[PDB]
Order: sequence, then C-alpha cells, then structure tokens
Amino acid sequence: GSHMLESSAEESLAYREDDLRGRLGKVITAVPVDGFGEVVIEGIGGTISKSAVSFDNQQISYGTTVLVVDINNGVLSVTPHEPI
Repeated sequence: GSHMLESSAEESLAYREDDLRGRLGKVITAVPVDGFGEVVIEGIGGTISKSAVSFDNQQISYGTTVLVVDINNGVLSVTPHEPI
C-alpha cells in the first residue's frame, strides 16, 4: 500500500502549492503571451521556484511582480499585478 501513501503525499504537496494561489510572485524566466517561463512566490527567503504561464495572454519579462491567479502541478498561471 506504500504507493497510495506516496500518492497521498504528492496530492498533499499539490494542495500546499494550490495554497500559494492566494499570493504574489516574481518572474525570473520570461513568460510570453502563449508560452512558458519561471516564477518564485514573494517569500523569496523561504520558497522554491516553479514553471509559469501567462493566464491573461500577457508578455511577462524577468523582474516583475505577478499574481498567481491559477495553479497546476509545478506549472503556475500568473499575470503582472505589479502592486505598490
């Protein structure tokens, strides 16, 4: 039954990642209007980078602040909120 316990741990990690949907992030590899890049949550001293896609069909260069508006397994969906 160990494979079901491993599946339960992976589904729990997917739920921990879906909790990040309520937070801002920061793009470090460009995300064009129909493409893929990379992001980190704004807690940069205690968080991990993930792949990212442009939820609002926007071009999202390096070094901008984004809202993680939807989430899939290691593939976050983001848009440039750029808050104050």
